[PDB]
Amino acid sequence: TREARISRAKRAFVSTPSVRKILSYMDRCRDLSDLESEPTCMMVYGASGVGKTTVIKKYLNQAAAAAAAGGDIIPVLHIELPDNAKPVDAARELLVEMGDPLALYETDLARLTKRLTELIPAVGVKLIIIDEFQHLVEERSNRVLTQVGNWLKMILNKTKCPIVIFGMPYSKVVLQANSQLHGRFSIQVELRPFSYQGGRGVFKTFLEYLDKALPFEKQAGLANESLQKKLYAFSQGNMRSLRNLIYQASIEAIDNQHETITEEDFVFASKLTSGDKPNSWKNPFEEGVEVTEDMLRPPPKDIGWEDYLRH
Amino acid sequence: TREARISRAKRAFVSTPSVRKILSYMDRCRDLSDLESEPTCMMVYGASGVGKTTVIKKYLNQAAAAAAAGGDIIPVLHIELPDNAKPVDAARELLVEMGDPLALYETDLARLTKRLTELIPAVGVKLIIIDEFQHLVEERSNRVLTQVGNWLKMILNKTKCPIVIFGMPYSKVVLQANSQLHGRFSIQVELRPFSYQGGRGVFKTFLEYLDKALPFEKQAGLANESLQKKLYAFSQGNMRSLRNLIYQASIEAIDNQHETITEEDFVFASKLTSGDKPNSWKNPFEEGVEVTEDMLRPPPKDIGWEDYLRH
Amino acid sequence: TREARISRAKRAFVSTPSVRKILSYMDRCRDLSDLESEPTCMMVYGASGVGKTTVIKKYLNQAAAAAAAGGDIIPVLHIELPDNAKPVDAARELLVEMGDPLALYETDLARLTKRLTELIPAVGVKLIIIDEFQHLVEERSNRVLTQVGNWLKMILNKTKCPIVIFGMPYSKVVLQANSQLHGRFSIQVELRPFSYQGGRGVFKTFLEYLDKALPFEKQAGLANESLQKKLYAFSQGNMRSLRNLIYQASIEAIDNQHETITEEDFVFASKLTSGDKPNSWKNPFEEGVEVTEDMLRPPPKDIGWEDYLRH
Amino acid sequence: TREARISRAKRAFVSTPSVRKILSYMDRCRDLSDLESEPTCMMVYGASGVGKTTVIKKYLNQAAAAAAAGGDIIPVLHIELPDNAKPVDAARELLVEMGDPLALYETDLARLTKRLTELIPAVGVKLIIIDEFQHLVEERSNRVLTQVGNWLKMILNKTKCPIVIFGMPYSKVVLQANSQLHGRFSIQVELRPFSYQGGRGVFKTFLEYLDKALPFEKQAGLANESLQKKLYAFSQGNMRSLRNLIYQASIEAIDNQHETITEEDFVFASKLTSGDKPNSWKNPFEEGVEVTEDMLRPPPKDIGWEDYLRH
Ligand SMILES: Nc1ncnc2c1ncn2[C@@H]1O[C@H](COP(=O)(O)OP(=O)(O)OP(=O)(O)O)[C@@H](O)[C@H]1O
Ligand SMILES: Nc1ncnc2c1ncn2[C@@H]1O[C@H](COP(=O)(O)OP(=O)(O)OP(=O)(O)O)[C@@H](O)[C@H]1O
Ligand SMILES: Nc1ncnc2c1ncn2[C@@H]1O[C@H](COP(=O)(O)OP(=O)(O)OP(=O)(O)O)[C@@H](O)[C@H]1O
Ligand SMILES: Nc1ncnc2c1ncn2[C@@H]1O[C@H](COP(=O)(O)OP(=O)(O)OP(=O)(O)O)[C@@H](O)[C@H]1O
Repeated sequence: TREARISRAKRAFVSTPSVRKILSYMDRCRDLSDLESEPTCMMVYGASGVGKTTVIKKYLNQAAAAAAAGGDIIPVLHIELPDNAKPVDAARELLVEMGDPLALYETDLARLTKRLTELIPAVGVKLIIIDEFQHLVEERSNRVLTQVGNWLKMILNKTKCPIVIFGMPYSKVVLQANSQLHGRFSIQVELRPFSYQGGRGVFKTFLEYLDKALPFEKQAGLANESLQKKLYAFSQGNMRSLRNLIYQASIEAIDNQHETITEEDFVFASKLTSGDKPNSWKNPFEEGVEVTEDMLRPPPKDIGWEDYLRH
Repeated sequence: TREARISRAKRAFVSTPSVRKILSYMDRCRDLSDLESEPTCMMVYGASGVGKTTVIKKYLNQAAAAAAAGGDIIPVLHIELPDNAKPVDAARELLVEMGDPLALYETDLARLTKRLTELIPAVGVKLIIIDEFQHLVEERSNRVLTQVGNWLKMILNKTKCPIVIFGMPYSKVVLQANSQLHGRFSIQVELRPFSYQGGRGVFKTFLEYLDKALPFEKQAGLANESLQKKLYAFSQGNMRSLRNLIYQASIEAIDNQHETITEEDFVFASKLTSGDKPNSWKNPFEEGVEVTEDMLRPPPKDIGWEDYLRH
Repeated sequence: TREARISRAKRAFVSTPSVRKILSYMDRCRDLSDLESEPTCMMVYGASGVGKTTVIKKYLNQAAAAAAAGGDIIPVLHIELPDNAKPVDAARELLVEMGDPLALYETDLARLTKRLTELIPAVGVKLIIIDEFQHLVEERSNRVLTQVGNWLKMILNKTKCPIVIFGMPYSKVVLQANSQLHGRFSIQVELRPFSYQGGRGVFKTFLEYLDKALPFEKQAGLANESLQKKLYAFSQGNMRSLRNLIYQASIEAIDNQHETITEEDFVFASKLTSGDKPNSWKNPFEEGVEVTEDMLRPPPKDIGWEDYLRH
Repeated sequence: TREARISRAKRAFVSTPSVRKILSYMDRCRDLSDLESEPTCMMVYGASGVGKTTVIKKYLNQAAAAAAAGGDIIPVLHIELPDNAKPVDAARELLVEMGDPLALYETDLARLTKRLTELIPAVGVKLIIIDEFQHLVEERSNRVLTQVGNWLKMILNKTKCPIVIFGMPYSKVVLQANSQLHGRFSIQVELRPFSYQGGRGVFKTFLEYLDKALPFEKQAGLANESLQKKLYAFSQGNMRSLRNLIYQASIEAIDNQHETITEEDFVFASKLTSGDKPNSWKNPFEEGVEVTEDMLRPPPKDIGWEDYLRH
């Protein structure tokens, strides 16, 4: 098995230009906010499985590895909002995250704000990052709760720490609720999936950078004339499912004697990870499924919005 | 009576290839998830009485017998979700299950998440398995609650422990609620009942492996030309009712002098366990009921879905 | 009695060349229509009791037995139009027939067309067959309603599924109503009854194939020099009455000790099934009725048209 | 069989100059209407089976293939009016056609006009095309309903989108009902069938372009001195029946060993598709039928008007 090759095949990262555009903007946000005056407050979108958490873990690596190895400073922070977040609920988890506090046996929402606003200059927080903004909409109706939104405006105007919010593409109507939240968050971006399969894409260079990143030491055989056809036939532009199927083929090749990912084990990888796909999506690998041109069609605009049509 | 023969007739297990396919996939999931990076998160389906609980008890036997006899490690865990599960309700029972905690006199849902995420690396949990996913749909309407779903995504992204969910076939629309839950659960399988009676089935080999597994030391007389006809006439493909009727015949044969299951006591076993069957299902054993070809017809696709049509 | 012999005497089928000509044309229509472009849309005629329903049940046997035993595909469909069919009335019964829908508590005729045109590629309908086209003419006048005709053109041009219409010979003036229906239905055939008695007919071979098909294991005595004379004297060319009288003799022979259909029990069969015949038709079997040559005269052209003269 | 040759023999298109005259006029109508001021509103006629639907599918190919592959724009639209169209009935189907709406559970005819007039600039409709205008006349009487006509004038004057109406030649009296509809539709054309067989016709070049379009790789033998005689004897000028008989011969030649359509299999094609023809039409192919000069007579003016004489 040689589990080093397995973990080294799973932990692989390809920097598409949108990702480095993002990380450049967050360093821009980090040492552009001067902690004297009003911050910049970027907002990042992206659908399910487009690489968001990988982006922020890249960011806390390249921004906080040496400063977390040096001492208890914690300049950048990483937060997910729990579902249907009460303002005291999000505030207390954001508080027990940073520092070494006890911090949550009292739930009073004024005095823990006191403790968090005295601690946010005490350890020297350079940036606060929130992962999951779509948790503030109701399940069965599309009312949105902005107790946490006005609380986040309060902690923004209290201490001038920059905030970078990630979230689903349907989570922006929450920002359409509070207009002061809408104006305070100026930079919204678009981390949409891979666009086309027609040729000379960013998809190409991503694919062959992943190919040299793979643990097989000669060639992976991928990013070819017909392979990206069935690859884009399998995953829409969907980064998580593409990488998942690729990893599930790579483990199958390293289970036995195999020199590269080839045409006997990539099929069984299509057999496993075909579960999340819809019924009208077509299964292209086993016996005779040639792929029409309409099925490599680019992803629509409401690609991170199908959590929202039904209600 | 000789109760050893009774318990040894009840506890009998036949490994059909779908079961070993499952258990191979869960060892694949166990030492494929590296506990560094993102897990694999299999999902298992199956209707009522298709052998699910027997599969997981086989699994905790073959995976945790020696490690539970060695010390307090508890690498694999077994959980059922209680009905209409609150997120704190499922979390506290999942917490009192593992370790030796007190764990449930406080119901605060942030600090018990704290305790569970510090304990899930402390004892070294290799796998968490949930039995009953269909308990998250409402009785009278088909609203589904995904407080527990977003909480399970939270505990998935917090600590990278693999999760194997079992459940009813109509319970997958719950996974259709949250698209991030849908994408995070890639491997969905199909544990459907026995398909046909026409000949050269998996049903055959299952039947005669059960026949050699029976406590009668010469031959059970089953898996014959006409016996599987009335067997598939009694149980649809339904593993629980087939095994139940077989056990109820075996006890009747060992109650008195009988050398094998035969044509006087298998009838009284059809007399007892005919209660759960529908009205239009035909009762084939007593006096003259010859079985038409249409009544050995394979089970439909909505065979684990008749909890769902009426509302 | 031995009811196997009774059902095996009733369910007997003789393939005259017009029937196999038909079934060849409907397989021609099935895999000639490519479901990309414009279909072929055969029309079949035939008077009362000429074997139409038996032909289509033969067809769904030989075309859909294995595919209906395999799963829920339903490639070929079987429809009768109810009398004075409203377009929503025919559409809703054609809808509840295929698939497993609820489908008829709403009667809106635009949204059920929506459901039927999304379902006709969803299950993969290869062919739609309609039995009763003569139900679209008014009783007391010969106005014909073509709401259903233009609706059938609409569903024909919407999805390109081939349609095979059966019906009475006077039902073709309905197709003379809409000229686009007239041009879209190109292949009209003629399933007329048996032509003559005079010798070397198709009637001969049909008769002795029925004779070997009968449950009597030596000879039926039929298709002889004088027996087909009184047979064609009884039934005009009328398949239903000929087969009905033959079956009513065969049951009378198997009621008691009889070795073949003979000249004591075939008479009582003429006594029973002489009711539907006209007054000027002559009753030839009992005491002395020798049959003239003019009474074996071939059937006229308006043999499926006597529902139409009076108004 | 080689189904590629079958579909490639069915999908063949010959551009007679009237068709390219039409398509030139609809591009003229598309980018002559400026969407600022009053549109041009062409009207197209033609009898049954003269190639209308093929013309518009050619048009949406050559006008909307790349723009439908690019994104959700849908510049040109394709509509058939259902039979006896209510204004809300035609409006709701024209609405669910374009865009991705729900659109038809409310039938209120003022608010769906609101939605359609805000959506017709939202997606950027360049052209609306209606197939079936003859559905607005009553069956049994020649009253015509112009609720849909005044509604179409309303949507024409509301947003200035050009409209191209196809329809039967007897459907123009509907346009004679509303004089404002009559004046708003200026360009009416004449897509009549093929005129003569006497020599040097457009029929000639059409016939040999179809001959080189056929799947037989040497010569089809057609468009000769005597073959177009019996061809025009079979089909009047009728494009659908001519192409249908030609296709039914081509399949018969490719069923067995045959090198071209010849004089044994073209006859059986005349045997099949002779059903839609009238009684006084003469059947010319089998044994000795030489064709008089009067039977190649040009089609009359009321050739798309025989749906209209009887009432
Ligand atoms: N740049 C990249 N190069 C290689 N693999 C990547 C890259 N980005 C993402 N992936 C893969 O995609 C998978 C999904 O990552 P991630 O969870 O960050 O997406 P996401 O949009 O955050 O999904 P979710 O929002 O549901 O958490 C990861 O397992 C990772 O291996
Ligand atoms: N492989 C097998 N060999 C022999 N017997 C089996 C096998 N699988 C299941 N059974 C029998 O079927 C019965 C039902 O088992 P089980 O409860 O696991 O099914 P289930 O689908 O989990 O039902 P439920 O979901 O309602 O608990 C058991 O009593 C067991 O004896
Ligand atoms: N080929 C055949 N061989 C033997 N019997 C036949 C054959 N065709 C028809 N019959 C007999 O004729 C009887 C009438 O059949 P059927 O109802 O199909 O005729 P039909 O024209 O459809 O009458 P209707 O239109 O009134 O239903 C059947 O009971 C059947 O037994
Ligand atoms: N230019 C052409 N070249 C070759 N074949 C053609 C051409 N035009 C039409 N056809 C053939 O004629 C047949 C009838 O086409 P179409 O339905 O468009 O006529 P139509 O007048 O629209 O009939 P309807 O109005 O009843 O739909 C088609 O199957 C097509 O194959």
